[PDB]
Amino acid sequence: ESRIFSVDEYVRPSNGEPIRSVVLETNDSVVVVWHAHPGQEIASHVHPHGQDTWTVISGEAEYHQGNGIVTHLKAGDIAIAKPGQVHGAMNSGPEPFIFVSVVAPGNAGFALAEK
Amino acid sequence: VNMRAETESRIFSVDEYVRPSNGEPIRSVVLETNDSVVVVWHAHPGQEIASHVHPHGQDTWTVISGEAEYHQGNGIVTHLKAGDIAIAKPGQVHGAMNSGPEPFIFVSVVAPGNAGFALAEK
Repeated sequence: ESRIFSVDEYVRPSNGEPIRSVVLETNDSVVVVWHAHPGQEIASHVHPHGQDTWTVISGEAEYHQGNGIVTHLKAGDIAIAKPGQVHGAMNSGPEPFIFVSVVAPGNAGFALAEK
Repeated sequence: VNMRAETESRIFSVDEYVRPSNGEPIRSVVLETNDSVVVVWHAHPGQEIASHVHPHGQDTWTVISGEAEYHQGNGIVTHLKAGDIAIAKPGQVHGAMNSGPEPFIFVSVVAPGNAGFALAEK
């Protein structure tokens, strides 16, 4: 029914590894809300056959691009991983790091990877 | 400051792609690939994103700033605010009007990247 989803309703804060909170999954995209507490890492991974587009809602973090590459993200940034590109994050900031991930296509596979 | 080859040029600041206009909102493209087209949209109060349908694509909006009336087709309107996600699946009419006061700014991800559209109110 609903076509609108509020991020604050969908964040799933975790003591352990951040929770992959799925808003809506379809054949065309997987839409997920991620939340990292200060000091929490979003484990690096790759979609061998899809794109992952992050839109940052709040906070500031380190974006892990693979091969030790670290770039800084803040609220209002878009971070894109094309097929095969490693992506992850470390919330090195004092506020929560919250973003929306749109993976396309909706069946893009997944592997863990190294920051 | 830092600059990388296009492959590893992967962070885009919404503010750098915002294109305010006093006429029809501007489709400011961040990146177009086979897998998605990523666009930054901006509407002033009272401005509209025309209602349309992608027969074979999903359009996922993430709202950065402001509030809007999200049109779902047929005069059906729901309320969008900053931090909300709006999703049109294939064959779902979607459009918006900035109901104010702030600029209404969102990131649209259309998938697949080549999904066509048609203007439609229902």
